[PDB]
Formats: sequence, structure tokens, C-alpha cells
Amino acid sequence: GSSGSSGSQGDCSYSRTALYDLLGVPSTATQAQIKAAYYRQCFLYHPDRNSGSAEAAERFTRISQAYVVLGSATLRRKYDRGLLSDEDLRGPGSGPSSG
Repeated sequence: GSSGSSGSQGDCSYSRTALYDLLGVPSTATQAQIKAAYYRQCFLYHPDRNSGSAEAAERFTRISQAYVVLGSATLRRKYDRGLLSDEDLRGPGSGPSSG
């Protein structure tokens, strides 16, 4: 690794920049990255390969989330000011009027 190992520290609190860690991009990353990252995660574990994986399943679920809150610029700005809420995470708005 690198010469200069640092001590480990954990903060038992609501995920602040977790969605940024899952992928591997900084809190100030750029679309190009946020995207290139999410893509990488997929390639690693595909829905076809993992026939019956447990660890992959869970992680996969979380990963996607990262490509949701940050996936869209607007959102990113919302969470920044603390405007983001569950309603957004779950997004009840479903059913594109048609017919």
C-alpha cells in the first residue's frame, strides 16, 4: 500500500457522504466520474453472473442508490442544502401518463 498508515475512526451517524464512498468519488467529484464509477460497480457484479450471491445482492442494492441521489445534478444540490428526503429516495411518483 502506502507508507504512512493512518488510524481508523468511525462516526455512528446518518450517512453523510456514503453514496460518494460506495463508488469512490469525492464529495466534489464530476459527472464524468460519478458515472464512470457507477458503471465499474456493475461490470464487477452483473445480474446474470451472480446466480445466487448473497453479499453481492445486498451491496448491489446499496450501490444503485449512489447512482440515484447523485445520478442527477439537481438532487445532489438538494441533499447539499438538506432538501433531499425519503420521498425522493423511494420516489412514489410512478406512472407516466399515456393513453
